[PDB]
Amino acid sequence: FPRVKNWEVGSITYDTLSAQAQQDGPCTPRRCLGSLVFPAPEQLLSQARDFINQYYSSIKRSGSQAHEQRLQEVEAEVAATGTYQLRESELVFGAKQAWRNAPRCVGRIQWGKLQVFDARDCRSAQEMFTYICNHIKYATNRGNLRSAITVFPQRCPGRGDFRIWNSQLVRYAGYRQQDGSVRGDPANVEITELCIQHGWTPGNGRFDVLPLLLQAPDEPPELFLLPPELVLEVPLEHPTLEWFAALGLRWYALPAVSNMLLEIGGLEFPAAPFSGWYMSTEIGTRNLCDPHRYNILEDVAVCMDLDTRTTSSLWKDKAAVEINVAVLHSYQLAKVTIVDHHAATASFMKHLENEQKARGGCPADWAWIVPPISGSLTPVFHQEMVNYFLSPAFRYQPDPW
Amino acid sequence: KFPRVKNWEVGSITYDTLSAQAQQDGPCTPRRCLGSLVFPPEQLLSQARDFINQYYSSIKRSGSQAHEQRLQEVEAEVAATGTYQLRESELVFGAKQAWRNAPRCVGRIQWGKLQVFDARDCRSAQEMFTYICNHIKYATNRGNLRSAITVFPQRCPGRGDFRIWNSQLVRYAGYRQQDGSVRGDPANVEITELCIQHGWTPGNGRFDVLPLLLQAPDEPPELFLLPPELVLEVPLEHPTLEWFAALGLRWYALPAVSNMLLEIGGLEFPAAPFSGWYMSTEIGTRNLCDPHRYNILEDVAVCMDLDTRTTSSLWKDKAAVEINVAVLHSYQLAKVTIVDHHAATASFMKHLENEQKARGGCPADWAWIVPPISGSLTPVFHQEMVNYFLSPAFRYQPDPW
Ligand code: HEM
Ligand code: HEM
Ligand SMILES: Nc1cccc(CCCCNCc2cccc(OCc3ccc4ccc(N)nc4c3)c2)n1
Ligand SMILES: Nc1cccc(CCCCNCc2cccc(OCc3ccc4ccc(N)nc4c3)c2)n1
Ligand SMILES: [Cl-]
Ligand SMILES: [Cl-]
Ligand SMILES: [Gd]
Ligand SMILES: [Gd]
Ligand SMILES: [Gd]
Ligand SMILES: [Zn+2]
Repeated sequence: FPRVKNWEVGSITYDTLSAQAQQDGPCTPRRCLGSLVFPAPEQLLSQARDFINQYYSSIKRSGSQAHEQRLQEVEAEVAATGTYQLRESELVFGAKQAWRNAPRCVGRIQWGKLQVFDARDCRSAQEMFTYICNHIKYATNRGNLRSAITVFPQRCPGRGDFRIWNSQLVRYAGYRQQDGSVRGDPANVEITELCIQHGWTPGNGRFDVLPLLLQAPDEPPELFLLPPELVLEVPLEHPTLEWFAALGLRWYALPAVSNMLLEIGGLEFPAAPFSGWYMSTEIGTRNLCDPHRYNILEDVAVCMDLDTRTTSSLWKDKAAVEINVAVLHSYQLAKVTIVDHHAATASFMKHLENEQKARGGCPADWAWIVPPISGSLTPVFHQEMVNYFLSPAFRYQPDPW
Repeated sequence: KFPRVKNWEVGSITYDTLSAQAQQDGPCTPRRCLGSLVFPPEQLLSQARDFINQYYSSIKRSGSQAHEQRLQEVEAEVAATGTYQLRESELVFGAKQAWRNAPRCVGRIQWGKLQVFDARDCRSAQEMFTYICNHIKYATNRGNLRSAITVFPQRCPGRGDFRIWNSQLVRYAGYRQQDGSVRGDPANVEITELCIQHGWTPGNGRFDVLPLLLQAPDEPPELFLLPPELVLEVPLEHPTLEWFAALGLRWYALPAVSNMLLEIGGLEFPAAPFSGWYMSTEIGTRNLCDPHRYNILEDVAVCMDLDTRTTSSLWKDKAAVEINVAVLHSYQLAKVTIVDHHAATASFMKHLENEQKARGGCPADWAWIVPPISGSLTPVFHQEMVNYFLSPAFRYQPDPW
C-alpha cells in the first residue's frame, strides 16, 4: 500500500483504495507517463457484479435479500439479452461515484450533491435538445448554480450511440481569420468548422456561443441553436482597472462537459453531459492567458503599464493575477457562483480526509489538482497523491467525426 | 513501445526513444501512478562496462583503441580489488551526465558547463572542509556564480563513509521555543539541534548560517564554522515597496546540495556536493512563503495593506509575486546570479529540443519542472513529459543516523 505524505503538516496515510484499482493506467516501473493528457459478456458480468456490490454497500445492505436477487437478475439479463438495465437508484448512485472517482476534479467535495436527470428514454435528437435545455436552465438557476448531469440512453448492440459533438454545452466559436489567425476561442476551431459545415450561419465576434450538434443513433448530427436567454454570461471588469471593461471580455456561467463517456457497471453512456460551477483559474488563467487560447496576457500587462521587455519584472505573473481578480469580481458582481483556487483547494483537502476515512484513500491527479497559478500557495501542492482508475468513471472517448 | 509526447501549446509531437534505456525502476505500476511522491558482488562490472561504453561513444570513440584498452583495465581492477578507480575524464563526464539525467532539475540547459573538483584523495573532516571551502569560494566567485561539484572519495567495503551531514552547504538555523514554534528556518530545526548537540554556540536570530558537520570515515562528525566572508548573502529589498527592506529578510547566494549520492559506473560517492545558482521562485515562493518554511506571506500582505479577510481578493498571490520581485531585484542589485522562472523554463524547453535531437528524449519530472507560481504561464506546463531513471545519477540517500 503506497505511503502518502503531506509535506506542509507531516501527515502520513496509506492508500489501500488503490489496491482495488481495476482498469490500468499508462505508467510502468520503467517510465512514468502520469503527465500525459490522454493515457464479451463475462467481463461485462464482473464489472456489473462489482458495481451492484458497491451499490448494496452504499445502502447498508451488502449480502442481503435484495443484493443476491439483483446479482442473479443482472446475470440472467446479461445471459438473455447481452446487456442489462440500471434501476433509477443505481443510476443516481453510479453518476455520483463517477464524479467521486474522477482524479482530475478538484471540486469533488461536492460529489454527493449532484442532480441526476434520467434521459434514458430519450428518443431523438429533438428530445435530446429539450432535455439539454432543461439541464442548462436547472443548472444555471439564474446564477446560483447547481451541479447536475443528464444521462441519455446507454450504448447497446444494434443501435448507434447518442452523441453530443460539442465538448461543452456552452463554447465560443473560433473562426480561422483572413490573415491566418483565429478570432474567438482557438480551442473551438474544429467544432466551429463542423457547425458551419452543418449549415450554421457563423458570426464574426470573439464570443459567439456555438450551436449544438446533436447525434441520435444512426443519424447524422443535427444543429440546434441555444436560445440566448438560456446561456447566462458574465461581462468581465476589474474592480480597480477601469480600462479592463473596454477589453470587451465575457465568459459563460455554466461549465458543462458534454463529450465524456460515463461508465457504470460495465454499461457505457456516450452522452451524459455534466456541469458544476467554475473555479476562477479555469477562466482567468487557462482560458484567457494560455498562448493558444485568448492569449490576452501581454495586452493586459501593457495596459497595466508593466515593463514587458524583461521577464524578471514578473509582468506575466502580475497581469495574470489581476485577470483572475477581474474574473472573481465580475462573477461575484453578476451573482454567478464561482470559487477561487484557494477555497477550492482547501475544500479538496477536506475531501481527501473524508475519503481516507470513508474508503481508505482517494484517486487524484496532482498535475491537474494543483491550480495553474500560485501552485505552492495552495495546500494541495504539498500533498502527495496516488492516481488510479476506479469505476464508475468519466472517461475520454474519441470524437465521433 | 515508444511513448508519444505532445506539446499542447504548439501541437508538436515527439517520441521518447531514450526511455527504453531506463535502468533503475521507478515507483509506478499499471494500476497506480506514484509520480507525485518525493521519495518513491560482481554486478559492479555491468554498470562499469555500461558507463565506459557511454563515455567512448560520447567522444566518438566506440569500438576503437583506448575503449577496449579501458575495458580491460576495469576488468583487471575489479578482479584484483573488487572495485575500480575512474579516470579523471570519466569522473568529469560522469558528473555532467548525472546532472543531465536529473529529471527534477529545470536548469539542465547548463549541464555541459560544470566545474569538477576531484577530492578523491581526501581523508579527514579537516581535509573536506578545505575542499568545501575551495568550492564555495570558487562557485560563489564574488556573485558571478559558476556551477561546480566536489567529488569526495568513493565508497568501499569495510570502511565508514564520507558524509556531509547538512542538506546544503549553506543552511539557516531553526530554533525551537518556549512554545514550540520556530525562529529561523523550520526545515533545518533538526540539523540545528545536532550542530548544537556537538558544541555549537547558537545565535538568537532568524538567519543564522549553520556550521558544517563533516563526517570522515569511521569517525564522529566535527563541527566547522564557515568564514563569514565566504558565505555571500543578499539582503532582500523591493524596488518600490520601501518598507520591504525593514522586514530584515535575507537569503544566501550559493545553492549547494550536500546530502545526495553521486553514482557513476556502479561507483557510489555519498559525499559529492554540487552547486549552481538559484531560480528566484526557490527563494521567493518556497523558502520564504511555504507555511512550513519562513511563512512570511501574511506579514507582507499586512504591510501591503491587502484584504487578507477573503481568499478571493487573491492577496496571497499578490504578496507572493511581490516577494519574488524583491528576490529578483535584490539579487540583481547585488550582482548575484539569479534566473527567474520564465527564463528558466524557456531555457528548459530549449534543452528538451536539444536532447530530443541528441539522445532521443529527456527524463523529466513534470511536477518539479513546472514552477511553484504561475505554472501555466510557463511553457513547460503545456509540455507532456516522461520520467525515468538513467545512470549516471544523483540519488537520495538515508541520513547517517
Ligand atoms: C461543482 C463545482 C466543480 C468544480 C469547481 C470543478 C472543478 C474542476 C476543475 C478545475 C477541473 C480541471 C479542469 C481543467 O483544468 O481542464 C475539473 C475536472 C473534472 N471534473 Fe470537476 N468541477 C466541479 C463539478 C464537477 C461535476 C459536477 C462533475 C461530474 C459529475 C465533475 C467532473 C470532472 C471531470 C470528469 C473532470 C476531468 C475533465 C478532463 O479530464 O478533461 N466536476 N473539475
Ligand atoms: C545552474 C543553475 C541551476 C538551476 C537554476 C537549478 C534549478 C533547480 C531547481 C529549481 C530544482 C528544483 C528543486 C526544488 O524545487 O526544491 C532543481 C533540482 C535539482 N537539481 Fe538543478 N539547478 C541548477 C544547477 C544544478 C547543478 C549544477 C546540479 C548538479 C550538478 C543540479 C542537480 C539537481 C538535482 C539532482 C535536482 C533534484 C534535487 C532533489 O530532488 O532534491 N542542478 N534544480
Ligand atoms: N468547473 C468545472 C466543472 C466541471 C468540469 C470542469 C472541467 C472542464 C474540463 C475541460 N477539460 C479541458 C481540457 C481537456 C484536456 C486537455 C486540456 O488542456 C491540455 C493540457 C495539457 C497539459 C496540462 C498539464 C497540467 C494540467 N493540469 N492540465 C493540462 C492540460 C484541457 N470544470
Ligand atoms: N538552484 C538550484 C541549484 C542546484 C540545486 C538546487 C536544488 C535545491 C534542493 C532543495 N530542495 C530539496 C528537496 C528535497 C526533498 C523535498 C523538498 O521539498 C518537499 C516537496 C514536497 C512536494 C513537492 C511537490 C512538487 C514539487 N515541485 N516539490 C515538492 C517538494 C526539497 N537548486
Ligand atoms: Cl472551460
Ligand atoms: Cl534552497
Ligand atoms: Gd483605477
Ligand atoms: Gd486594443
Ligand atoms: Gd501604513
Ligand atoms: Zn506515474
